Formats: sequence, structure tokens, C-alpha cells
Amino acid sequence: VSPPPPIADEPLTVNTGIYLIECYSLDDKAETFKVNAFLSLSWKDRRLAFDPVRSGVRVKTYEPEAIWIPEIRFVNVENARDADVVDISVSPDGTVQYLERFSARVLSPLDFRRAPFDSQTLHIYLIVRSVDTRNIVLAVDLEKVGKNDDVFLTGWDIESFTAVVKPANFALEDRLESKLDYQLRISRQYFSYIPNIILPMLFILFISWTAFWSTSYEANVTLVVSTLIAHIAFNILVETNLPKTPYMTYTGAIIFMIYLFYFVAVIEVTVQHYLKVESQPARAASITRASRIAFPVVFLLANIILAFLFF
Amino acid sequence: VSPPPPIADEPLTVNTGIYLIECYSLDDKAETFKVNAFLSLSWKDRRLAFDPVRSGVRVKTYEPEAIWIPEIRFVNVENARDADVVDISVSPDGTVQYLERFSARVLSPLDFRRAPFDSQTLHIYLIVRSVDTRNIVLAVDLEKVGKNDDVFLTGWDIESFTAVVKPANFALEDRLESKLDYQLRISRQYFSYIPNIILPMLFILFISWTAFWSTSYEANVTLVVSTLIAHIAFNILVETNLPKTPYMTYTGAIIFMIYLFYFVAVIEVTVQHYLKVESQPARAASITRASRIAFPVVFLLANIILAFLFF
Amino acid sequence: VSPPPPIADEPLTVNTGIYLIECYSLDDKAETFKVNAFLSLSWKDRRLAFDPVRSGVRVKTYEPEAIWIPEIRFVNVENARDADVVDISVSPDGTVQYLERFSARVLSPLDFRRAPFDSQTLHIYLIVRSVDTRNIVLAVDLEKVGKNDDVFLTGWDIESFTAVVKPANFALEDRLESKLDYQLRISRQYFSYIPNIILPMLFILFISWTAFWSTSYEANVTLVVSTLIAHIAFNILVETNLPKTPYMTYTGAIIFMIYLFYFVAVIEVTVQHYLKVESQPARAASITRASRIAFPVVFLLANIILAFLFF
Amino acid sequence: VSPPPPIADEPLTVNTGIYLIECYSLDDKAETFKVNAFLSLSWKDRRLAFDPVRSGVRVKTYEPEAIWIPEIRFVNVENARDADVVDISVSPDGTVQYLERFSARVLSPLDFRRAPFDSQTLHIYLIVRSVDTRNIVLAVDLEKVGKNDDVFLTGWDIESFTAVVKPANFALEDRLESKLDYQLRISRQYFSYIPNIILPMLFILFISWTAFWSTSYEANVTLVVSTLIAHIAFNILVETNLPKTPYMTYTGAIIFMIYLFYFVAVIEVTVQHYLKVESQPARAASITRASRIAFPVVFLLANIILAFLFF
Amino acid sequence: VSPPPPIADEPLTVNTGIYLIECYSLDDKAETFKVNAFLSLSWKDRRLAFDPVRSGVRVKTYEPEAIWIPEIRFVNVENARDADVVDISVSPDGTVQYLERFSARVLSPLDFRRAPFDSQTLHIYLIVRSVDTRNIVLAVDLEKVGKNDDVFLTGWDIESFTAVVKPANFALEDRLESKLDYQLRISRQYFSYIPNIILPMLFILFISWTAFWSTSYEANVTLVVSTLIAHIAFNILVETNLPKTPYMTYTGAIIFMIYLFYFVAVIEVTVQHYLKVESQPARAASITRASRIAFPVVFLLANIILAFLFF
Ligand SMILES: CCCCCCCCCCCCO[C@@H]1O[C@H](CO)[C@@H](O[C@H]2O[C@H](CO)[C@@H](O)[C@H](O)[C@H]2O)[C@H](O)[C@H]1O
Ligand SMILES: CCCCCCCCCCCCO[C@@H]1O[C@H](CO)[C@@H](O[C@H]2O[C@H](CO)[C@@H](O)[C@H](O)[C@H]2O)[C@H](O)[C@H]1O
Ligand SMILES: CCCCCCCCCCCCO[C@@H]1O[C@H](CO)[C@@H](O[C@H]2O[C@H](CO)[C@@H](O)[C@H](O)[C@H]2O)[C@H](O)[C@H]1O
Ligand SMILES: CCCCCCCCCCCCO[C@@H]1O[C@H](CO)[C@@H](O[C@H]2O[C@H](CO)[C@@H](O)[C@H](O)[C@H]2O)[C@H](O)[C@H]1O
Ligand SMILES: CCCCCCCCCCCCO[C@@H]1O[C@H](CO)[C@@H](O[C@H]2O[C@H](CO)[C@@H](O)[C@H](O)[C@H]2O)[C@H](O)[C@H]1O
Ligand SMILES: [Cl-]
Ligand SMILES: [Cl-]
Ligand SMILES: [Cl-]
Ligand SMILES: [Cl-]
Ligand SMILES: [Cl-]
Ligand SMILES: [Cl-]
Ligand SMILES: [Cl-]
Ligand code: NA
Ligand code: NA
Ligand code: NA
Ligand code: NA
Ligand code: NA
Ligand code: NA
Repeated sequence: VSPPPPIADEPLTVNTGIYLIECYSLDDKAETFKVNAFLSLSWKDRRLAFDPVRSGVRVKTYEPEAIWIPEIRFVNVENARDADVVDISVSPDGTVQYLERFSARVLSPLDFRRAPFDSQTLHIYLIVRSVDTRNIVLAVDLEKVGKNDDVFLTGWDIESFTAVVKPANFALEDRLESKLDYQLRISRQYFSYIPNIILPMLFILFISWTAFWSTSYEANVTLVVSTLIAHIAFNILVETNLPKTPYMTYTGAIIFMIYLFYFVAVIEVTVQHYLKVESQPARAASITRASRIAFPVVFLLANIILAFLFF
Repeated sequence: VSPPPPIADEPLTVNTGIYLIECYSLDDKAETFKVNAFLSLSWKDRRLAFDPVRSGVRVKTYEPEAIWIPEIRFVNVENARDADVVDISVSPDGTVQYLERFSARVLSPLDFRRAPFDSQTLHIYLIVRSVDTRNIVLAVDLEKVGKNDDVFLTGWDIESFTAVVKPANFALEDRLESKLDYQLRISRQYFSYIPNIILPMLFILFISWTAFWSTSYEANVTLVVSTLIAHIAFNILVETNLPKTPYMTYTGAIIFMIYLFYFVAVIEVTVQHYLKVESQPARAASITRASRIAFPVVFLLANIILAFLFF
Repeated sequence: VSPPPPIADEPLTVNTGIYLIECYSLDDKAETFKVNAFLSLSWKDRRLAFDPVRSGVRVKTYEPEAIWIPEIRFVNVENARDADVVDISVSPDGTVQYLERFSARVLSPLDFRRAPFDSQTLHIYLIVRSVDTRNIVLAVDLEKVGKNDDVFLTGWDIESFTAVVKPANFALEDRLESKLDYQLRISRQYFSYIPNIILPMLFILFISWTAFWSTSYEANVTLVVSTLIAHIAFNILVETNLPKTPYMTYTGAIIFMIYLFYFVAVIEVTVQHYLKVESQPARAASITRASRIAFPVVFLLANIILAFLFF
Repeated sequence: VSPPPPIADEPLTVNTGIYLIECYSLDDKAETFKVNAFLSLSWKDRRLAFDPVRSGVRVKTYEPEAIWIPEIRFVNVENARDADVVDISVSPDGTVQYLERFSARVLSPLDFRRAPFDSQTLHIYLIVRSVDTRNIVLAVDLEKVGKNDDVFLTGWDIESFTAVVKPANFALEDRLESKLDYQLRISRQYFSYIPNIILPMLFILFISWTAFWSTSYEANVTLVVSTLIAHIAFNILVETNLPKTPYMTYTGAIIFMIYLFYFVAVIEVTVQHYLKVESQPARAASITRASRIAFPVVFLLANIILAFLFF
Repeated sequence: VSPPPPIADEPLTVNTGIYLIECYSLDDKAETFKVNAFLSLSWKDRRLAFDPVRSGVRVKTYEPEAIWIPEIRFVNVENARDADVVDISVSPDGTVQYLERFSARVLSPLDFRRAPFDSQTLHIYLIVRSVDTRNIVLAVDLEKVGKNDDVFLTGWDIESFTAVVKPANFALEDRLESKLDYQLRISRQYFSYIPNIILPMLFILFISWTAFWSTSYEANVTLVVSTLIAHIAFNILVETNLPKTPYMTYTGAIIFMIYLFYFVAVIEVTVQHYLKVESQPARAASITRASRIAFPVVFLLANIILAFLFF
């Protein structure tokens, strides 16, 4: 079966729609998500036209094999989608209404700069390659674009699922390709990071600062080095979940900066001891008293500066 | 093959049943479970009717291809179910009895608020899309809904497997859809968490409180910081298994609260030392004596308050 | 093709056999194992009978499609077995001899009570559903039940592979089902746990008891808390491999009990210090001297009691 | 269907092209990458030639089954590629233009010597085995070799995707094989390793060197041993991601060398204490003062030497 | 299609060959490897014979369906191999030459006794079951056994790929089975274990021995216990990669033995302190001086003895 012939030299418009049924497994590190949706397609094939008076029927149902169907593929998929044709309906004028249900592992990158206080635009790109007889162009039927109310992406809030209605038409290997951009706008549920990582991480840092109210070098060394190790554990846990980005992230900046605070606290603890040994405890006392204010103040300003740069 | 024609304008009732054979792999983090069950379907197709006297046979067996079979799908599946037709039987009146055995990875969310002392309702949603000629409606044949006594979900107790008999009929992409809710009510076997996480986690906390019967700052620092680190390890272990929830959980509340106890114990240990150094050990002694009672009392009340709020 | 017709009203006996070729991937946590075996089936179909004198041939080979074959399924499988038909042979009386080679992920639970000194009975349940015309019953042909000498389950010793010859015949959804129990009796190779977990775990415990020959509180705190942390690491390692059981296990009991020994050692260390500070070292000395004997004695008796209760 | 016959004695030239659509999952440890691309093939089959007047069509579309297609395989794949034929077009002279879209897990090794400041050449080898009637030879159609501008390999920069135009023609099992080398030149985005591993790892090392400004053996032992343990954690994290190479890597050399610095710091700390105890603090003081300069200087030179050897 | 008939009562010889293209994913813990190779088969079918003068053709190419092909399976595979037929060629005498390209996950056990200084013999067992009409026997065509020079098993050196030319013929379920043993002899690239595990593990042990040049109990306790914990980390890392063997391994013996050295060092440190407290430092001094020589000497001899027993 060949494609529908043109009345004049007009391209064949394949009207499309994606209706999300299930949306799951957003793997931040892999920059992939899994989708289970309806894909609706509609085009006119005048060869399939019939008089509803003579045929009696208002619609005709065909099996995929029986008629010409455009080869629509997804651009940003890992492997070709698992699809199962739900229905093919032909109206008297030869307007075909195709509907399939698919599942695919979509590969769409994320911007980790503001994580875990980030929003993302996930993309699903539909594409059609033109044939030798006819040039095929994609369209968005907005009435057939949507999502189920139940659609739950774990740890994310779904804001919108819309399509950029004008296709990106371009030549590829001396044939026209018509690409459509479906955008799933989501935003991260940052809540759990506050009691699980952020607050634990701050408590261990504040525990290191108790060394500014201690003259015991042996105890201070323990306080600052032990807490530094706990910070390393959190840094490792975090980087095992976040992918390695060519750009600096907000979480990255904060986690790194905190190392400097541990490093400088070790210097303070060392300086204080050296002076106490050198029989200069008055000077050590001045440095320790300053540190008590300096450390939280510099920490607060540094965070204000970082938050400002990133948001 | 087209759907059965109506005797008036009645919808086609497809009677359904799910009989669980195997029920496994409840992945709390993924909010998925795997099921292996029988799916039974029954509808009347008058075109298949026969006189048992003339045909001799009381029943006729057909191959799926030979007759019209309704396209029943599962809503909340990752990928389309692996199904293998067991039997298709037609009675003289044209009543079809279909039976298949399937396996599917069902995606049903969990409420982690009371974990690990939680119960869940897992769902399996059956659905059928209406055709242009006939509107298809699902029904529950209660005699064909059940589970094997052997059905064992590891780390969970199966309470019930029932169906909400009235289908949810609604329009989707300008066609009627008939949805049925099958509910598997389960409850967590919390036992192992008591000797594995809960009691170990309490023992390390109580070990930190031995610092209230010690004047050795260096030893106290070791006690409180070491145990804090062991608590961090347990917190990490727990959050690697529990998914990140937009809501506060009972396990989350407790784990977080305990950090405050470690933080305040470090403050106490610091204050006690500072005073001992400042040649004020009487005041330090009063604070230490109070802490001995205050810490367990506040811990017990805080837990009473939390348990109350959550249960 | 319909099932073979009965001479009188007798059920159709399908003689079965399973011959293990490969037996691998026993995942204790998942309570699954993978099997690769021969499945042999044999039944009489009088319609296939021939005179070996007239036909010349002593046997006839058929393709699965050519004849009626009973639908045999496995009960406790995750997904339906990957099977590839090896041979179908018909004798002059119409006795069919079917042989296929399959692979399946069998789901059979384990009793972790005595782990790692435990034995298990793995099961493979064969089943057949009766048809409308004839009732099908399973049988065990013992000459066709066995295992390859090479069959190696890693970390386990294969004791036996036998079948419970009497099938479990029962009604399920108003049809007879005939179930056969194939049992693979195995026993754990516990050896490696002795040098890898058991002895390391005891050495760290005995290191904590060296605090009973020390008056240095600071050193004792370090000994007992450090070793407690190493025990937590081993506890975590162990529970990451063992599934969460609703019952107490031998490994669970021991690992838990050891926490009590660490907890009580911390109390001893605390009491000894308090008394030494209170200028009562004679009393502290008596308590420390007792602990030296009490701790190993109570440890040995507690283990004797536990081993007795579990074995 | 047999291969096209030769006019003369010429081999059959199959012109090839690979156009990368998606390029993902570079697993350094596994030395594999996943690709999703177009594979274009073109050859002349004079048997397929036609008159466009008689057939009406100027080009003919065939299903793969309908005609002879060369069996092109990938050499360095794990499993045979998932391919889905996009189009097969025959021109009146019998010139066939085949296009499929595939996904494959390509197995191409990496040189970890300069990691994470390394570049790689990934390979995709196309191959065709000659038949008994005709010898088949591969060619590169450069106009059909390329990549999408969007093609993003996470944590890597794509430099080029080119083909070595001359095939490697050789005998294999008494038949000619024609192999083509497609090369994807990439280079690692090393950035994230600086704040995540490199700088944390240096800070802990520099913290160990604060023991050269301390006379407290107990504190020094803590500083050097604690930081040594944090270095072990980083070493483990790194080797869990990098494969085990038979050659020394730059990351390997650095990580190993740092152990020597920790080992020697422990010796210094031990020597300093021994002398202080032996009532020789003047000698200990000289050794400690030297260490303050020696340790960073030797560290800097050692790194200069290593960087020089590796780059 | 039936098998070739015998001239006289002779078995049918199927000549075989395996030519490795790709050899990857040796999973020591799983005792599996993945292979991608050519499988060549050749037998005489006199029914396929032709006169090359009358037929014109020197060879005939058949589709698998067209002729009788022996059912060859692999014994030690997880699941049946993914195979794709490359060619089937018949010579005038009826000599068939079959060639397919396959991929399979082969399950062949390893002897971990000498790891990581171990060599292995991996096996690929080819098998054929005799049919009722003819008995089938396997043979090795040595000209068709080989490997690509590029064949690279990561972290292993490929020494040889040969076949044991005489098959293992045996009866299985009253039919002859002919088994061929293909052996891939490999040897581990132990290099990386020296800088990654072996040398780090020795450095931490030697750091524990610095306690023999210290009178500070508190510091010694820290040295020996901290390093013991780092040894536990390495032991865990190692056993997460090595499978649990019913026999003692070289790596196992060494790792275990080292615990005894840590245990005894703790005893020495304890004895030294007890004596120092008991105002007997002269005796403690003698014990400490002995330990300085005893510990390395006993370590070196113990290793000599172990290496001797294992190699
Ligand atoms: C500002 C101070 C520092 C703040 C703390 C740092 C938090 C920064 C955000 C880190 C984001 C982590 O991103 C983490 O990625 C992994 C991917 O490997 C996800 O991992 C998993 O997610 C869900 C289960 O929950 C699965 O459906 C998914 O398939 C799986 O990959 C985690 O659910 C996600 O949360
Ligand atoms: C109140 C103080 C704190 C109490 C301690 C905290 C306990 C809270 C409950 C945590 C629930 C953990 O939930 C954990 O999730 C993972 C999913 O990644 C499951 O993981 C696994 O389960 C089984 C094996 O056992 C598999 O069939 C499944 O496929 C797999 O994912 C764990 O079996 C489950 O137990
Ligand atoms: C008495 C004191 C305490 C003694 C120490 C405690 C030991 C108790 C027994 C623990 C049993 C651990 O059980 C562990 O389970 C996991 C499943 O996740 C298995 O894990 C793996 O096994 C093999 C590889 O070896 C694979 O084929 C399998 O697919 C995989 O899951 C481990 O091989 C098994 O050993
Ligand atoms: C000079 C001092 C030391 C410097 C620090 C050391 C860094 C050296 C380079 C280490 C390279 C690590 O290489 C690491 O390999 C694993 C493979 O298991 C990749 O692992 C993963 O990558 C991505 C997700 O992020 C997936 O698409 C991929 O399938 C998966 O395997 C890591 O993304 C990669 O970064
Ligand atoms: C004598 C003192 C002690 C010496 C140190 C101890 C070393 C002893 C040898 C340990 C062998 C470890 O064996 C380890 O097993 C795992 C199996 O999951 C392999 O794991 C992985 O290997 C490669 C990637 O590198 C993959 O293709 C493979 O699929 C994967 O399983 C490791 O590559 C292997 O190295
Ligand atoms: Cl697609
Ligand atoms: Cl479905
Ligand atoms: Cl099955
Ligand atoms: Cl391929
Ligand atoms: Cl096979
Ligand atoms: Cl025999
Ligand atoms: Cl035989
Ligand atoms: Na079509
Ligand atoms: Na300490
Ligand atoms: Na049908
Ligand atoms: Na059949
Ligand atoms: Na073809
Ligand atoms: Na055949």
C-alpha cells in the first residue's frame, strides 16, 4: 500500500495527539523517564471514502494491514516503543482515525543547576519521514493532547503537558522530516531533602563549631574531623544520585563550600593549640572568640550570595 | 470480526474476574508489584449460537482468531501484560467463556505515613474502550474473583482481594471507557524492623546519654559524635529503601527528631566542659543532673506525641 | 484439534517428567531460583494409532501444530517458561511422547530460621486444567525424573530432586485442575560465613571486652563504641542479603543479642568511671573483675540456649 | 531469493551510512555505549528494474521479505541490533535504497590512562559476508554519514562521527568478509571531578599535615588515621566506577601515591613522639619543622613528575 | 523433514566449529560470561545431492525451512542462544554447510582458590539428541574453531580456544546424546589489585604496628582499632565481588589471618598498659620490644606458608 495521492501538490497532514495514562520512573542520573500513553493519528485517505447511504455504515473499522498508515517514530527514545493498536476508524470522506496505546523509555535531559528546588521541561518528540510520492507533515490536534488526573510522577509535581503546534520541518538525508515537540512541565518536590539531607548536614556542621567553646585540642580534632567525615558520607550519597554535570549546581556549590568551613575550622583549632603551647593563650583566646561570630556570619552571607547567584 | 449486534440498543456486558495465582515483588521505592493471575471474561455473541441437538455438541471451543474477543487492557501497568489464552468455550445460546493466564507489573502508589506499621490498598484497574457500533461495559462476576491460599507477598499479609462491582464509565478521546477497580488489601509485617533498625537505633541513642554520668569531655565528645554517626548510617539505610514523599512519615519524624537529641546532647557536653574550665563545676553538675531525667522524659513524651499524631 | 476421546468416562492421564540440566541464580532475598530442564509429557491419543506392518514405520514424528498437545503450565513461575520443543513421537497404539527443553524463574519460599546452617525444599508445581470434553489428570513417570550430575547451585549442595507421585486434584473456577509437586532438596554451604562474618564479628566483640583490663575511660569508650560501630556494619551487610522475615532467625537472634553485650559493656565502663571519680575505686575494681568472667560466661550460655532453641 | 547477478566479474558494492539520532549510556566499567541511529544501505539489483509508464510509479516500495537484501551485521555488538525498516525504495534501473532505524549496545574499549582528562575513539564496525555466487564489498556514502546536533552523551563531548572509507576485506572461514570502521571521537567532561573528588581528597590530605604543627601524639594519630580512612573511602568510590586495568592510570597513580604520604606522616608522628618520650624534643622539633616544608614540596614535585609521565 | 537415511546402520556425524567474535561480561560472582560467535555445522544429506553438469550450479543455497537441520543446543546456557542463520550451502555430493551467528550467556564455574593470581578454563558444551530414525554424533572441524585477534575479555588474558575432539556420548531418557567440550583458557590480570587493595591493606596493617613504638594506650587503641575497621571495609569490598566458596581461597586465608594480627596487637597493647599501671613497665618494655620483631617475622613466615600451600 502506497500513501494517499494529493489533490494538487499539498503535503499530507497527519494530525497527532498524546494522552498520558501512566508516567513513572524519572531516573535523574540516567536522564530518562518512562511513559505509557495513547498516540492518536488522523489523516485523509480519499481512496477509503464511501457513501454512508449506499454502504449503510456511518464508519468503517480496518485492521492495520488493510490500509496505509504513516510511519511515526519518537526521536528521543532508547528503544522503539511497545505499541498495540486500539482502533482504526474511517469516516465517509476517507478521514482515518488511528489510536494505539504505547509505552516508551524517553531520554530527555535535565538542568540540575537549581536542584532540589528545580523545575524541568521533559520532551517527547514525534517525527515522520516523507515518502518519495508525498511529503508528510505533522500537526497537533489539541483536543487529543492531555493526561489522566491520576498521572503521578513520584517526587515530582506535573504542571502541564502541551505541544508546540508548529512542527520543525527540515531535510535529513535528502527527505523532509516533520518533528513535533510535546512538553511535560514538572517541578521537584524538595520537601524530604530538608529532614533527610539538608538539616542533618547543617547539624553536623554546627557541631564542628562547638570547638570554638573548647580549649581541648584532642576533643576539637575529634569534633571537626568526625563531622567532616559525616559530611563526606553525605557528599558521596548525594553524588551517587546526581549526574556529573559540566556546570556547577546549587547543591554542588553548597556541599563544596562546607568543606572550606571544615578546613578553616581545622586551621583555627591548630592555631589555637600552637599558641596555647607557645604560652600565648591570650592571642588564641582572641582568635577563638572571633571564630564564634565569624564562622556563622560568613556561612550565612556565603549562602545568601550562592542562593542569589543560582535563583 | 465486528462486535456482537444488540437485540435493542443495550450495551455489551463483559463479565470479568481476576483469580490471583502468584503475587510477588512489592518494590516500595518503585511503588510497583508483580502479579500472575487468571483473567476470566464472558459475554454473549448470538452469532455463535447453535442447537445442541443438531450439532450434537453441548459446547464449542474456538481459537482467539476465530471469533470476536473484547480488547480488555489494564490501566495501571508499566508495560502490556504477558497473556496466554487457556480456554475459549461457547454455550448453545452464544455465551462465550474466555480464560487467560497473565503476568503484569502493576503500578499502584503507597501511603508511607504509618510505615512500617502500615496497611495498603493495591489496585488493578481493568478497562474496555467502546466501539462505534456498540458501547462496551464491564461487570464483575464475584464467583470468578479470588486468590490462591498459597498466595504469598513477602514482608506483607494479604487481607482481601475484592472488586468494586460498579464500573467507572467516562469519555476518553471521544469514546466511552468502562473501568473496574480490583483491590488487594495488604498490611506490612513490621516484626523484623524491631530487632534490625528500631532497637539498634535506640541502643546507640541511650549510649549517647551515658555522657550525663561522665565529666570527661574527650570521652563525651567520642560517645555523642560516634553514636550520631551510627544514627546517620541508619538514616541513610532507611531512606535508600523508602521513596521520597512530599509528606512527613512516622519513620521520618522519629529519625529526624533523634538528630535534635544528639545536637542538644553536644550542647550539654560543651556547656558542662566550659563551666568546668570556668571553675564553675557546681553549675555544670546541676545541668548534667537535670539532663539525666530531662533527656529520657522529653524523648518519651515526644514519641507519645508523634505516635498520637500519626495513629 | 480437540482432546483424545475416552474409551469409557476415564480421565486423560498425562505422564510427566522434569530432568534438570542447569540450576542457577538462587536469590535468597527474592526467594527465587532459575532452572533449565527437560519437560517430558506422554499420553494416549487413539486417533494417532497405526499398524506398524502396513505403515512400515515403528514410530511417527509430528510437529506441535499437527496434533493435540495438553496445556501444561507451571504454578509458581514469575513469567511463563521459555520452551523449545525437542521431539514429538507417536507409537503404533497412539502413545505420544513429547519432550521440550525449558527455562523458568521459579518462585519458591525459604525458611531462614536456621540460616546459614539451613536446608531447603524448593518446589516446581506442574498443573493442567481439564477441558470441557475431557478431564485431564497428571502422573509422574519416575524414569523421566532426574538431574544432570554437573547440576551446580552455587553456595548450595543438591541433596535430591524427586516428585510427589500423587497429584493434588481440585476444582478451580468450576473445572478440575491436576497439580504435581516436584521437590529439589538443597542445603547451604555455610563454610565461608565462618571466616567472612562469624569469626570477624566475634573478634570485634572480644576486643570490646579488653576494656575490663583497663582503667582508662577515654580508651574504653573508644574500644566499646568503635567495635559497636563495626558490629552495626556487619548487621547492615547481613540484613542487605537476608529478606525481612515475620519470624525470628538464628542469625537475627545472635546479631541482636550482641548489641545487648555492647550496651551492657558501655554501662560497666560508665559505672567503673563514675566510681573511680567518686573516689570509690575498690568497688569499681570488684565490678570490673566480675565482668571479666561474667561477660564471656553469659555470652557462652546465651549462645548454648539460642543454638538449642533453633536446632 | 539469491543475490544480484554480475554483468562482469565485479563484486557487489553495498553503499552504507550511519546517522546518529541518540547516543547514550556510556558505561566506562562495562566499556559499552548505547546507540540509536539510521542505517542506510544501497546496491543495484537489475532484476528489480522497471518501466515507470507500465507500473505508473517512478519508484517502487518493497517489504524486506519481497526482495534480496544483504545481510549486514555489526561486529562489536553485545546482542544483534533491534532494527525497524523505515523504507525500501527501488528506482527504474533497479537501484535499491534501504533505510532502517536501529538501536544497539556497542562494545568498544577505552584507554583509562589519562582519565578523567581523557578522550576516546568509539568504534562501530559494519560487516558483510560474501555468498557462494557473489562477493560482497562495503562502501561509505559520505553524504549519508552524520549525527543529530542534539546528540548528547552525558558527561562527554562529541567531537566527530566519521567513517574510514576503505573497508577491511579479509578471509574468514573460507569466505570474504568486508568490514567498515565508523569512529565516534569523544572527550570527557572532567569538571565535576574537581569539586566532587579531587578537591575533597586534597583537603583531607592537607588536614593530615596539620599534625606537623602539633606535639599531641593522641591528636596527631587521630588526624592522620581519620583522614587516611576518608582517603580509603574515596579510593573505594573511584575503583567502583573505573574498570580494573592491566596498566597504571593517572587517577590510580595519584590515589596510590597519597597512601605513601599518609604512611610517612604516621612514621613522622611516631618518630616525633618516641623522641619526645626519650627526652629528645629538640631532635623531634627539627624533624617536625622539616616535614612542614618537605611534605608539600615532595607532594608538588611528585604530582609534576606524574602529570609529565602521563600527559 | 526427516533426518538423512543411513547407508548402512552408521550414526550421522555433524561436524562443528565455534569462531569467537566477541567475548565479554565475565561475572566472577555469577560464574557466567557472555559470548558472540559463529557456529558452523556440516553433515552429509545424500537426498540433497545433484549433478553440477545437469544443474549448471556448483553449489545450492537453501532456506532453513527447505531442508533437514540437526537440533544442536548448548548445555551450559542460562537461556537458549539468540541465533541468526548466516548461510546454508549444499555441494553436489549432498554435503551441507550451515553457518549461524549467535550470542549466549554461558554458565561455567570458576576455581577461586588462587584468585587474583588465577587461571580458568571456561567451557561451552555443544549437544545433539539422537532421533528415532537416526543416531546423531558430534565432531570438531579444527579448521572452523578459532577466535578473532581483537577478542578482549576485560581484566583477563585469553590463552587458548580449543575443542576436545572426542565427544562425550551417553544415554539420556533412552536416547543417545553427543556432547562436545569447547574450552576457553584464560588468566586473570592481577595487576590493579596490587595498588588498589593489596598495598592499601598492608599499609593499614603496618600503621597498626607503630603501636609497638608507643606507650600511649589511648593512641594505641586508636591506631589498632581504626586500622582494624579499615581492614573490615576492604574485607567487605572483596567479599561483595568474590562468590561464597565451600573451600578456602588464598585471598580469604590472607584477609582472615590479618584479623588475628589485629586481635593479637590489641592483646599486646592491653598487656603493655596493664603492666604500666601495675608499675611493671620493665616487663611491658620487654614484651613491646619483642612484638616489634615478632609481628613482621610471623607475618612474613605465615604468608610464605600460605603462598606455598596455595601455589
Ligand atoms: C542544598 C544542600 C544539598 C541538598 C541535598 C541534595 C539533593 C539534590 C537532589 C538530588 C536528586 C537525586 O535524584 C535521584 O536520582 C535517582 C536516579 O539515580 C532517582 O532514583 C530512582 O527514583 C525512583 C525511585 O524513587 C525510580 O522510579 C527511578 O527509576 C530510580 O532511578 C531518585 O529518586 C532521585 O531522587
Ligand atoms: C520508627 C523508627 C524507624 C523504623 C525503621 C524504618 C522502616 C520503615 C519501612 C521501610 C520500608 C522499606 O521498604 C523496602 O523497599 C524495597 C524497595 O526498594 C524493598 O526491596 C525489595 O523487596 C523484595 C525483597 O525483599 C523484592 O521482591 C523487591 O522487588 C525489592 O525491591 C524492600 O523489601 C522493602 O522492605
Ligand atoms: C550466626 C552469626 C551470623 C552469621 C552470618 C550471617 C549469614 C546468614 C546467611 C545469609 C544469606 C545471604 O543470602 C544471600 O542472598 C543473596 C540474594 O540477595 C544472594 O545473592 C546472589 O547470589 C548469587 C551470587 O552469589 C546469584 O546467583 C544470585 O542471583 C544473587 O542474588 C547471595 O549469594 C546469598 O548468599
Ligand atoms: C586525579 C585524582 C582522582 C580523580 C577522580 C577519579 C575520576 C576518574 C574517572 C572515573 C570514571 C568513572 O566512570 C563512571 O563509570 C560508570 C560505569 O560503571 C558510569 O556509570 C553510569 O553512567 C551513566 C549515569 O551517570 C549511565 O548512562 C551509565 O549506563 C552508567 O553505567 C559513570 O557515569 C562514570 O562516570
Ligand atoms: C591477597 C590479598 C587480597 C587481594 C585482593 C582481593 C582480590 C581477589 C579477586 C576478586 C575478584 C573480583 O571479581 C569481580 O567480580 C565481579 C562480579 O560481579 C566483576 O564484575 C563486573 O565485571 C565487569 C566490569 O568490570 C562486567 O563485565 C561484569 O559483568 C561485572 O559483573 C568484577 O569485574 C570482578 O573483578
Ligand atoms: Cl518510536
Ligand atoms: Cl494490559
Ligand atoms: Cl509455565
Ligand atoms: Cl547486528
Ligand atoms: Cl542453546
Ligand atoms: Cl550410557
Ligand atoms: Cl539412541
Ligand atoms: Na499499513
Ligand atoms: Na579519640
Ligand atoms: Na478476535
Ligand atoms: Na497442538
Ligand atoms: Na530478503
Ligand atoms: Na529444518
